[PDB]
Amino acid sequence: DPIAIVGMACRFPGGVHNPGELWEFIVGGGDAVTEMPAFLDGAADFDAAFFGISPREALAMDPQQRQVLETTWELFENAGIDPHSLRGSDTGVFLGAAYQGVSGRVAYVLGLEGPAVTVDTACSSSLVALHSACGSLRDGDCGLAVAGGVSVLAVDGRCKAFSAEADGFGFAEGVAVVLLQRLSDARRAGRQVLGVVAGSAINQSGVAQQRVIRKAWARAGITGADVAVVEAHGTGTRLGDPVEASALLATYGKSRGSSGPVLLGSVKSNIGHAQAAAGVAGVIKVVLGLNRGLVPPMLCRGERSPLIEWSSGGVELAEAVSPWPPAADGVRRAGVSAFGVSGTNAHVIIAEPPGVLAAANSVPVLLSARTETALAAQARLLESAVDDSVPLTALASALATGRAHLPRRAALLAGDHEQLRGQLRAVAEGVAAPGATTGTASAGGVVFVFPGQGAQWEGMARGLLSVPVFAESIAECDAVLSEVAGFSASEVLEQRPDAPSLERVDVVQPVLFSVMVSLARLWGACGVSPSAVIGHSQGEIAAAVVAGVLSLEDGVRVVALRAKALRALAGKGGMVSLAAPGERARALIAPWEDRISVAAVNSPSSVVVSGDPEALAELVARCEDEGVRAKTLPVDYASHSRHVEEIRETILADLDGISARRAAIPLYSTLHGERRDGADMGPRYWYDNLRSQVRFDEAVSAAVADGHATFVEMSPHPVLTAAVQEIAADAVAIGSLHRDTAEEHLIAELARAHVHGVAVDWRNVFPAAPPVALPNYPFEPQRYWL
Amino acid sequence: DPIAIVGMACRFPGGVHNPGELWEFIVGGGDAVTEMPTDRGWDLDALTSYSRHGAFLDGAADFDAAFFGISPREALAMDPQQRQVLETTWELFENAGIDPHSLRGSDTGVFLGAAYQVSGRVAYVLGLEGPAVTVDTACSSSLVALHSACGSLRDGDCGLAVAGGVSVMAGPEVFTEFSRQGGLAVDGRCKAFSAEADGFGFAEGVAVVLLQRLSDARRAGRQVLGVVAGSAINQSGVAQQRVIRKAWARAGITGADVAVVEAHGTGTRLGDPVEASALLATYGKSRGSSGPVLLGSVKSNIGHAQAAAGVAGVIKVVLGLNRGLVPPMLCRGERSPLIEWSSGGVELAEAVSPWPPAADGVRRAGVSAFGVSGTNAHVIIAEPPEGVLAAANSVPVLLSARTETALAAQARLLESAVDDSVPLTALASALATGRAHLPRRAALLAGDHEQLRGQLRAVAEGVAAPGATTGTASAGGVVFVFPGQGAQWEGMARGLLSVPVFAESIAECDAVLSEVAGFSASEVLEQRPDAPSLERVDVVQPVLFSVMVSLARLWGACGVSPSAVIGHSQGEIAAAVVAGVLSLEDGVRVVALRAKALRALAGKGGMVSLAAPGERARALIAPWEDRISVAAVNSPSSVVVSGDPEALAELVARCEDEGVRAKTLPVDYASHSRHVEEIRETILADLDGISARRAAIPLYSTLHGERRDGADMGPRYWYDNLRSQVRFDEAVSAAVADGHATFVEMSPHPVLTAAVQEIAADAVAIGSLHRDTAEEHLIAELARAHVHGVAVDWRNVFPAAPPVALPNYPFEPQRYWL
Repeated sequence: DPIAIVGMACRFPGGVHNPGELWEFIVGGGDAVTEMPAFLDGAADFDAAFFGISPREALAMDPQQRQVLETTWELFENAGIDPHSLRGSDTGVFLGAAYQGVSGRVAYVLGLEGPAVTVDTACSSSLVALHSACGSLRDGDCGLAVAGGVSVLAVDGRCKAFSAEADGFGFAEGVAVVLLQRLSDARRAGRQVLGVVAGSAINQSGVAQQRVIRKAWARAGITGADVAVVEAHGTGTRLGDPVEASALLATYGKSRGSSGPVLLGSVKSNIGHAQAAAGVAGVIKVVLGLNRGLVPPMLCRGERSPLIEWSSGGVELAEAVSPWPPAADGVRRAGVSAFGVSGTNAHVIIAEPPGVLAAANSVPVLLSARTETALAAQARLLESAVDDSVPLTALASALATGRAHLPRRAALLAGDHEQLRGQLRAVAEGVAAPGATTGTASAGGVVFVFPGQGAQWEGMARGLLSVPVFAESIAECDAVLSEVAGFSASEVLEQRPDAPSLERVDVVQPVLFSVMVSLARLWGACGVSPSAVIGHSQGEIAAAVVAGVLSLEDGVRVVALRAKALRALAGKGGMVSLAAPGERARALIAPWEDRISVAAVNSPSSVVVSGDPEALAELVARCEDEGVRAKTLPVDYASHSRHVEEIRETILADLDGISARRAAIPLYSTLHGERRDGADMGPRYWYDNLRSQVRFDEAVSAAVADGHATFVEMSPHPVLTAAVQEIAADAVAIGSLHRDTAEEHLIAELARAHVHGVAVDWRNVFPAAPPVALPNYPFEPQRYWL
Repeated sequence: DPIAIVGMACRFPGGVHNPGELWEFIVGGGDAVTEMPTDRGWDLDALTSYSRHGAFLDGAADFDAAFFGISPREALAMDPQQRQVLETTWELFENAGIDPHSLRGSDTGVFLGAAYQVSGRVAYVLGLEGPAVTVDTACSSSLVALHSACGSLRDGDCGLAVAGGVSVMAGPEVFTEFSRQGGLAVDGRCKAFSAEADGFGFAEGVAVVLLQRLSDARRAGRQVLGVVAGSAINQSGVAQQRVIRKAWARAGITGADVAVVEAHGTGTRLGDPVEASALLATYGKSRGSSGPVLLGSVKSNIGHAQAAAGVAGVIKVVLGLNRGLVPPMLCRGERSPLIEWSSGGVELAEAVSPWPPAADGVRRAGVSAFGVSGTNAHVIIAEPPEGVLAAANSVPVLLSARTETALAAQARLLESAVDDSVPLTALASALATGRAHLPRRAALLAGDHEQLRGQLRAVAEGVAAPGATTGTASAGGVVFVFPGQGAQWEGMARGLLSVPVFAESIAECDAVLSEVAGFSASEVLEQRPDAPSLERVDVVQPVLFSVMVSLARLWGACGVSPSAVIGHSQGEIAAAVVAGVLSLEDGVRVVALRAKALRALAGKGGMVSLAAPGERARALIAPWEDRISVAAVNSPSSVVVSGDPEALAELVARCEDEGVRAKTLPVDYASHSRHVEEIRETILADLDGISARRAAIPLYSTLHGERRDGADMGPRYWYDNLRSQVRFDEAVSAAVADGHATFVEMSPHPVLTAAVQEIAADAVAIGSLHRDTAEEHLIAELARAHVHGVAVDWRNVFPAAPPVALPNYPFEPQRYWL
């Protein structure tokens, strides 16, 4: 069960911020040595806040810790792993370092509960850490290990590797880490396999170098013609480079035949002798090469060292890029060597590696930082890699499934690349733009709102009927709604030609239910289950089911039989919307105190009266005189009025046999402006809910009174999001569908709930994508140095 | 069916403002003749008249046009005659003890006499729908006006008549005209039957009497002051003898049946002997053992009241008849010797004497009045033939007025006006039933005479005093609030138990409450030793219900019936029956059985009052969203929450931290909370069978904060009232939304009167009883309801009283003169 590389990250002098930037800094770039403060730019720069570290503790912190800390985050961004997801995993940390003025705090700061080791590199070298990393894994001592090293004599400062003027090494600062994982686990988690650690060996002189080298091969199973390249320890010292050359010559440079001579390189020629980082660096250099199918070159100076016996077989330097030939078995391979001054030697063999965003047309691409400064910087860093090789699903799935979700968040909804450059450019300056919502994460539960009539439209949620979770419940309604009413909800919703009309109350209302409880199930799917439900008129029967109070068989019987018994009030009644408080409301209908009821108080600015048609006409006439906005509603029945008393006897007889039962979830009854247990919500409740007033902003006030501050509305159109904001200023209201934008509004609202801190299961929203290259977090750098 | 005089009023010079004041004036022998007034803008210099004298009304110019709804521009256009009759026709109704307001749209006639120096205007201003006649240019007499009045009433052409006459010499042209004709006295005195009789002197005056068929005046319990036994008119002494003999002829008497004669007595040289001669020929003859007839002309005292003289003289004889004393003349010199005094028995009435009855026992008299027209008239005036409140120990004496000014004036008046002599039930009953209740009102509660003077003197300066409500009347009906828990005290309403209306409902309650609960509400209320204890929930509530229905039937009897009801928790059961929804028997069954059921929550919960809005208390109890319910919203600053006790103590601790006055109610059960769901299936089983019915009165439900037709208030309602919130200040503000502004509360101690005012700052809340001042409080509040425009049936409050002398409304004078 091979060990798979699945991430890489690195930092080296001369401005090498990532594995990608090291390759373009090698092929044709890089001699990063010069004077004092090869040195890391901003090695004292650390983002203490980002990790939760005090300024007092961060200069009490070895810059080696700090720099590993950031670039281990980088590693995780690069493997597409949410660091937060790893808190409390069995995740090894294997690093190497030595005093100059450690895995324990990295594994702490990051909440990792795997083994943390810090191999002393004054003794060993970075390849020992990888050797141990790979041992944990195949032993089961963990399920994902970080492996690398960090570091905070030739007189020109340069390592002249395998060159006649090699006269001592130049010592460089640097970080270099990779992320590892048993292969069958890597693809089971759908990970980018960048390559395999085929074989590894360590021991403790030219004979020893040969033995560890044939030792490696023994564990990989390979021979030395099966490798094409060697990343050598090449430190540039007078007798050092002869020894290793001899021992590659004895080893790689024989038994090749049809396979041509091995190519020799030491990255230290380019970056310097990264002490505790140069080993894994050496690995990173190799890995970049295996995927490009190219031999990384070396920076050669002067001629070959004459102290070396190049004639003795096939091993010559790699000065310029070249194609990487596979081994006879078609696996491109390399070998990496590193030798501590202690006497520790190691050689390792790197072998090449073997919902329904449907329904809408935009895609939510998500960003998140810990400070608005960095969100704006993340926002610029993302014009960068938009357009060809990268679709938008692929890109967006990377940013939602791979990134940790931080405080200040941002969701750009796009359906083409060019539109999305503009949105990110906008957030680059805190400027608004279409599809571009910025926000700030706020934990806590979510309250699901179930409005009543007034939302509906012909063809609502027709797009969702192809979404397997939405259709599945629309099917379950169907079975009973045909049972009580001899029609299905899918008829009406597919708009079948012979389907009953949404103009009928006893049709539209059950159609609304099924849409409403299925949007609930749909949001469940996308990872969002409610912590409390607020119903509105008929809405409450949907609430009653989401909250467990009634079976869906019973909840159908109710909105059906009650809306069918409701037909008798059609053509005799009406309703009227008023923008005035409920106080001024009952002032204004006082002249027609009979005939006209107050049917619902929705918010300090919204009231619905219901009653007799002529009386409503004289009422609105008054309203316009007294200059208050009013609006006759498109109904011909006065719901929540003396009119309903007519059907009380029958309602109670049709609903007889229902089973109300204790609410699985807090339900705030709008009959009562108050949480009611649920076991009493039987026949008489559905009478008394229809006859009496909907105390909406009483329950929204009761819930808000209890800390709830996130509401999500299961409605084909947003009708009470305005109301909730008017009750609770500081609340946040989300709807689902929307006549005009049908399903596009929905994924947008999904994005927007996330942005405010709702926990969305993006892992099921998005299909499986190819990998894509996203920049790293822009750390805010405050310099700590003593 | 005889014609009864039921009221009198007059207004004569020399400060005679009422009847009794004239009778004081002549017995002291006043002579109301003065010099002639210059404030009327007369060319007195040129003036021409030889008599520089006369008898003029003090401030004839004055008038309270406000009080009658007449504009200051109309008032100056109003003949003073018409004003002075209006003010005095008001007084007449006051004296008669008749609410003028109640006579609008009545067939009440006006028969008046006057001449240029009017009955239909007085009729119009007062809303009188009877005959109106003005006996034209009173060249006959105010007695022709009376003669026609008595004729209508005989003819069934009306059922109350006003008769009399008014005189105000705006100009001196009747001093010029009779100065030519030579028939004026130079000193302005009418020296009647006197040797010095040298002509007459003219007089200003208003005089009126209120006439009613005796059968009716008695079936209206009026003060019969005297009777018009007969009258006659026609066209010389031989004339005067006919009109006299015919007056007796429809009176059914002879002249000895009469003891007194009020004569025309103008004091003219020619006139006196003619009438003396005719009276010698009539009442002088055929007396025997009856003694001579006694002769007066009131013009001796007040002058020739012209259009007003005819009934002036009738008032004088009515004064004497009821005092049983012959009024005196003012005599001057010795008898006219042009008068054959020798010819039989007529002597002058020189001073008071006992008034003798006729053979048949009836004092009588005769009044003459002869016009210059030649229209003569002679009338015969016969003397006339033949619960609650207990439970308190004060009595409400009311006052009312058109302006604040008047009400202070009315208070001064009334303080002297009637004390020590006469019971305050007699006085409070005459100020309550006998007057037009006006806008600016004031009730004064008192149980002794010297307190009533103190209160009375207090409102005379608009300062405060114990027992003394003032206010301002506000039209419209009344909502009956019915509170519940908290009210009760021990012995509550023991006083009213003997009040026969109140006692009858408690006996009604008793019947069924004993039938379903094994105890009488009376038991507990009589404080019997056997009685179950008011500490129990299943007793305190039925018993409170009974006190609540009864308080309401009592207010019914006192006149006051609810326009709309508002119960509170259990209070809604009382309102249910008061409003028609439930029979009294089902209402008891509901309050009995619910409170029995509520017993298994006793000792498991508690409730707690917070001085804070509902939205605050919702937030405050947030940490205990369970175990604690909001049980009541009573006002923008009063909530009651109920639930688990421990939960509440922690909440009480929370409120102490945030400076939010709270308080743990004397209750050990947590109603209108999750706690009740325990007994729901039992309530619904117990109450099954009761019978809701469309409310006969509008019921605002506290469950719903809104009016509910009431036919769906069967068992389920009585669970959901108990389990769910009490939305009081919702229901109140719904009724306030519907124009109500007066709430009176059928409770044993005022509890929600304070809420009600919080909800509506301008509303008015009345309570019934009060621990401390039990039945005393109810009368004080029944007055207080009246002060604010509530319509009380005072006639049934007060028992049957003797008449009383109440001062006249103090009209507030503007002068109007051209």
